[PDB]
Amino acid sequence: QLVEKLKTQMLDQEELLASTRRDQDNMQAELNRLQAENDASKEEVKEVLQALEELAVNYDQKSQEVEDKTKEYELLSDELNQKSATLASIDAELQKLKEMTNHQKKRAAEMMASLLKDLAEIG
Amino acid sequence: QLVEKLKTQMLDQEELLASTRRDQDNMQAELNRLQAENDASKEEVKEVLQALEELAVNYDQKSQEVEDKTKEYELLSDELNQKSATLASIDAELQKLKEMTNHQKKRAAEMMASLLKDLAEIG
Repeated sequence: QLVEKLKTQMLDQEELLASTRRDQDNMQAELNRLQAENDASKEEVKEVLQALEELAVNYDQKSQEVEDKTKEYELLSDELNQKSATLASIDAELQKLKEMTNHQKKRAAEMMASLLKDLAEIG
Repeated sequence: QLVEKLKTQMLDQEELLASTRRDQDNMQAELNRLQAENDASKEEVKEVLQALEELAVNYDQKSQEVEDKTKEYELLSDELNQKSATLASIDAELQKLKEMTNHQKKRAAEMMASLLKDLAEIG
């Protein structure tokens, strides 16, 4: 009669120990999930850092290329501006050539007329 | 009889003047094609220069962003490395808790046995 009361007091004290042992392995269960996420987050971050240091050299190489291309065209612009000076002078060269070919036929009209005038006097 | 010889001498002298006038307008024809290409090449180049100066500010803004992101992660890496210090200590915290719950039931086995021993002596 007294025994079944005492036996149950151990049994409650028995499942109590079973509970904390279930906890301390459930608590460690998620602790090795956190320890997994943490060491998984380092591998991600260590790659992002490795990628950015690979981007830092990338954009630096390309910025040098811009300053190299801007120098190439700043030379070209100053050249084509010097082309306009040449071409405009070849225009002035050609307007003065037209002035020479018009005087050549103007002189040709005189020779025709001054002959054409002298013939009319003969008559 | 002599007239048709003289008349042809002017006619050759006439088409000769017609030729150079055709040339001096054909020569100026391509000269205003070159003057077109040249002033068309300036508008292209002036845009390339305007584009590169817009690329120079572009890559400079982005390179600053890399150094800003590398600083953000260099802070994060040093934080997650400090997370491993905490989590590993919580592991050591939990192994010492298991040491406390095992001693609790080891002490519980003694009380059962030392009672179980005293009962056998009664008999």
